[PDB]
Amino acid sequence: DELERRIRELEARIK
Amino acid sequence: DELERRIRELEARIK
Amino acid sequence: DELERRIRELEARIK
Ligand SMILES: [Pb+2]
Repeated sequence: DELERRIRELEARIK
Repeated sequence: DELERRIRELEARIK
Repeated sequence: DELERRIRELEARIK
C-alpha cells in the first residue's frame, strides 16, 4: 500500500 | 503486476 | 526495488 500510495499521488498530478 | 502497469502509464506520459 | 526506483525517478522528474 505504500508503493501504491505513492503511485496514486503521481497519478493525481500527472493524470 | 498491477502496479507495474500503472507505473508504465505514468512513464509513457512523461516520455 | 525495481518498481520503487521507477517511482523515485518519476517523483524526481515532476518536482
Ligand atoms: Pb524517466
